[PDB]
Amino acid sequence: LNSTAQGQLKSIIERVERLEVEKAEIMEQIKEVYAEAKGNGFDVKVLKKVVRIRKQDRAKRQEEDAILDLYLSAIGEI
Amino acid sequence: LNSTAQGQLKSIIERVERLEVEKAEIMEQIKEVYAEAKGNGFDVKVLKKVVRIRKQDRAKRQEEDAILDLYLSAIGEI
Amino acid sequence: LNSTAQGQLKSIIERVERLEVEKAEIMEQIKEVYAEAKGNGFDVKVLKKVVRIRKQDRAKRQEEDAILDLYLSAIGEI
Amino acid sequence: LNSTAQGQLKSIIERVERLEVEKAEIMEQIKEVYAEAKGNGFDVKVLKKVVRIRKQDRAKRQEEDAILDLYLSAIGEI
Repeated sequence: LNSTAQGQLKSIIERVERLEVEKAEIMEQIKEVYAEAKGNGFDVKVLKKVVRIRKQDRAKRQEEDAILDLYLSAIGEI
Repeated sequence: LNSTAQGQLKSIIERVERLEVEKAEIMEQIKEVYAEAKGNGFDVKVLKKVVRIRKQDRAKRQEEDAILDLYLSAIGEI
Repeated sequence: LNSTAQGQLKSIIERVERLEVEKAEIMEQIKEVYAEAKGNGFDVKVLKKVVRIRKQDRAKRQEEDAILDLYLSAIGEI
Repeated sequence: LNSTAQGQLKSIIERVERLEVEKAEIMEQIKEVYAEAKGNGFDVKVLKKVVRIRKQDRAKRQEEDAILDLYLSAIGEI
């Protein structure tokens, strides 16, 4: 690779790596919020599912939940 | 849950969700850098592996690579 | 690696690879059952979740579901 | 769901679950082979990578490896 290409490549890697640091920082801050939640007596596993489903299409989730319950009852789950 | 707990919970979710937005922003910026890389004629799949292995312990990676080559040759790969 | 070790290594790889073939065969049969399910008018995505949760500890799942609902209501989801 | 549908559904779940048992059995046998490998002085992590790459397109893997090395040298890795 020529001098120009080498320069570009170095810049690309440097820039991604700087952004990966920022991403790591934000992940640590998210951890810290859950750590505070745990210390205030909340269930972190459940909190994480709250955040997770609050990103899903709520109609689709409730639709799928209804079909799930229908199937569970049809196979005779008690 | 009482009023206090409700307040805490809302704050927790709000704060995580704000951080998830920031994380999404940073992921988009990482995509954009690779998009620029692609437009300058680089191999994005390979770039991503450069970044990935540049986070690993390089002694361990080279050690494992050596043992790999040893095993491949022992089973007669050509 | 000496002759003995080479023999062992070849046997190891051969045996794992034969088992991976069997695993692939079983995965294909699982796909086929869901294909039959789809052709009989069932919702395969939901079927897959039925199988998935039918492997979980049902007390823990229902416990977590209860706490989830409690949190969702506390943050005022409607 | 009517009687017919209930019957079909039960059959579907039963059949998938029987296949998941077989899959579990095969996974355990794969573990056992690696356990034997470990007891004969082999590096299981490396063995697993041997099996993994022996499923990839070897031209594509070597092509990507070459481009990788080219990029690593261009950014001045030592």
